[PDB]
Order: sequence, then C-alpha cells, then structure tokens
Amino acid sequence: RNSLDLYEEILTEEGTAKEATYNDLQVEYGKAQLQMKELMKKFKEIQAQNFSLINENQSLKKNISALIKTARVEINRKDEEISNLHLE
Amino acid sequence: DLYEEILTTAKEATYNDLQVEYGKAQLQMKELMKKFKEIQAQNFSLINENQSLKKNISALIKTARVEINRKDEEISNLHLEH
Repeated sequence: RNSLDLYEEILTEEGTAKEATYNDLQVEYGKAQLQMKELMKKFKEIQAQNFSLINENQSLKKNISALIKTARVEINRKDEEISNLHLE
Repeated sequence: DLYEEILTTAKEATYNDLQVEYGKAQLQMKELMKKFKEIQAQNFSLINENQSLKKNISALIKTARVEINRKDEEISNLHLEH
C-alpha cells in the first residue's frame, strides 16, 4: 500500500503547495492595490496642482501682455505731446 | 482514477484568473506612474515659468515707471525753456 501511501502524501503535498502559491498571490495582489491607492492619491494631488498652475500661468501671460501694451501706449502719448511742443 | 481528482481543476483556473488580475493591476500601476511623471514634469515647467513671469512683470513695471516719468520730465523741461 506504500504506493498508495505515497500517492496520498503526494496529493496533499502538491495541494499544500498550490494553496500557498494562491495565498501568496492573494497577498501580493492586495499589496499592489494598496500601492495603487497611494499613487492615485498622489496623482490627484499633482493634477489639481497642475490645474491651478495652468490657470496662474494663463493669467500671468495675460497680465504681462496687457501691461506691455498699456505701457507702450502710455509712452506714445508722451512722445506725441513732446513732438507737438517741438512743433509750437 | 489516481490523479484524476487533482488533474480535473477549478482550483487552478481561479488561480489563473487572479494571476491575470494581478498582472492587470501591475500594468495599470505602471501606466499610472507614467502619467504621474508626465504631469509632474509639466508642474516643474509651470512652477519655473510662473515664477519668472512674476519677475518679468515686476521688471516691466519698474522700467515703465522710470521711462514714463522721464518723458514727463522732458515735457516739464520743454515748457520751462519755452
């Protein structure tokens, strides 16, 4: 019966192994999901950061364009009056 | 009949199922890291650019204020010698 005795010991030895490989997979899966959750929370942060950065960036581009134009016009009104005084 | 039980099975199919799930999770994670580093890079670019614009605006106001006042002095002096 030692061929059957070995057969039964074999079935359980392979069963113990496959269940422990499965167990390992279940654990590594959950670990990975924890990892994901953390990175997702970090990602949402820099994305919101990214959102306000672009907003600030657009407004600054607006402002520095507007201030240039209002300045160049304000200096032209000067140069025009100077010419008129040079013309009187 | 020996090994027919262990060969024939849902124990190993559900292992495969989860193994596929675990693989997908990893790839989803690798894709997320990619997007993260991409968005992060933009922020470093935006932070850099924004701070230099604020400085540029400041420098702009200063030289504008100076040149305008200078023209204004020219105008005063013109009336005076007139």
